[PDB]
Amino acid sequence: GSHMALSLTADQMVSALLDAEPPILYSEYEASMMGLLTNLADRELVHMINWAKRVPGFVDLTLHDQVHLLESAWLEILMIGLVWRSMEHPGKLLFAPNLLLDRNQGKSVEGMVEIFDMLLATSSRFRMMNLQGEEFVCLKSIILLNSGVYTEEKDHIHRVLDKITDTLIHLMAKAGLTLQQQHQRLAQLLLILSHIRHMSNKGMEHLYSMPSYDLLLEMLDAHRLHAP
Amino acid sequence: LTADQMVSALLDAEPPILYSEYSMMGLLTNLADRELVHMINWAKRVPGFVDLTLHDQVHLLESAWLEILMIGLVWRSMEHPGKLLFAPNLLLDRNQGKSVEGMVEIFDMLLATSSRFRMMNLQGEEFVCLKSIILLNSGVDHIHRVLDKITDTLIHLMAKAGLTLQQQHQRLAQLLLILSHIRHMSNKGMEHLYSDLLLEML
Ligand SMILES: C[C@@H]1Cc2c([nH]c3ccccc23)[C@@](C)(c2c(F)cc(/C=C/C(=O)O)cc2F)N1CC(C)(C)F
Ligand SMILES: C[C@@H]1Cc2c([nH]c3ccccc23)[C@@](C)(c2c(F)cc(/C=C/C(=O)O)cc2F)N1CC(C)(C)F
Repeated sequence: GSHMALSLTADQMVSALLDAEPPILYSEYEASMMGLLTNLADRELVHMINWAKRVPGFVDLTLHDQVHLLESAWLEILMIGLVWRSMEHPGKLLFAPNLLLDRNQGKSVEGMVEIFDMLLATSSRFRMMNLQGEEFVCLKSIILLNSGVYTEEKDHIHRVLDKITDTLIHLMAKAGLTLQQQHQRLAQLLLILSHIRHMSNKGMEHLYSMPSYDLLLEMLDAHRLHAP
Repeated sequence: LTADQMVSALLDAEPPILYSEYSMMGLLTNLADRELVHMINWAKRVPGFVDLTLHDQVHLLESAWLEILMIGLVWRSMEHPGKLLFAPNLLLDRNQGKSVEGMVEIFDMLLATSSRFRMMNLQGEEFVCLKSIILLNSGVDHIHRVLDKITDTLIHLMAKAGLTLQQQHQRLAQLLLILSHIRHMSNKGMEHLYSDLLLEML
């Protein structure tokens, strides 16, 4: 059977997202650091396509719409994944369990330190808020559906986004927060998403100064040929 | 402040709608320059903004100024589909943006934001809460406390407007997600722009 996105209960949504989670990858072991970080990003992207196809409502969109969303969100998704992993490592970014880099290691590449500092600050914010795994998967799905939303069909994305918000609220209510604390926590998290967008924009600026629609269209389509 | 006193203080702080002078880039830069002076006056009236040090006030305004100009523009343009109401005497269509290189992509994103606010039926009381959120958030414990207060104010407005508990969180989320889009637009604008006034006014 197949659950349509808008029929999922909060528990079914959490179960589907937890099941969709990509694995934690290892680094293949200043030019060497950039090479290792690009290779890791390339490998995470293959898993990100598999994950996006399992995000409720994503497959309901046309292939062209799926590509637009992934093209706009891929760096924000890699970054939220990085900051989540790095939570328990103050002052460091856990790119991989065998690639834990300090702030000073980022200074070896020009313009990279400002991005590393913003990522560290986001990781510190999630740590202080005690972000839960179930909340993290909801936020990452929201980035996917929201980042390219304003760039019937549009109503469907917004209704799926409402379902994910209901899921975040349900998690917070079960965790013991009052209705007021639920709204404050949801707002805090969504405001952090605007900083994640900021980081991706600064990241993309750096990339273009030295992962296209075409590459993503081919990878999203090639997924149909993978074994079940 | 109660939620109603917060809304009253924000509505009272609202800057005026300015007119364009009597070429498109020149008129738009001059209008932005004039709106900035009013934006500083508005910022000083946002509860909690004067509680911050002068250096913190400057940091927040420096990080948020383009997002604030853009949200203001998008709010004004709501009742004008396919157009950006820069001023009552300067209503520009999408095609008029194509006269300047790289400007069309920004105009399209602003038009899409205006269309989203129109479809959500964004209220004036909600708009002033969002604009205060951008100011305190873009360059971000006291600030976090004020941010928590603005969320409570948005919820209070929605509850008084007759939304259910469920509709309140869904609407709060939809309004705050648009702030990620406003951030994106401001970053794209800063990119285009790069390719003392604040201290004196404060
Ligand atoms: C710190 C970020 C985020 C990040 C990166 N690598 C990750 C791996 C796993 C998880 C997160 C990341 C890295 C280091 C990065 C990246 F995400 C993508 C590429 C792609 C290259 C290409 O297409 O030719 C290159 C990179 F260096 N960025 C840097 C930028 C400037 C993008 F913000
Ligand atoms: C569409 C935007 C937003 C905008 C603008 N003017 C507004 C007036 C009133 C309300 C909104 C706006 C304008 C046209 C704009 C601006 F906001 C600032 C300057 C500053 C120049 C300087 O300091 O030398 C120049 C501008 F053209 N931008 C273009 C961007 C920056 C995104 F590229």
